[PDB]
Amino acid sequence: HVFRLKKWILKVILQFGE
Repeated sequence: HVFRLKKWILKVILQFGE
């Protein structure tokens, strides 16, 4: 499911997304 974008790189993008 495309919500795997949690776990996978990290996102990483999520870590840099604020």
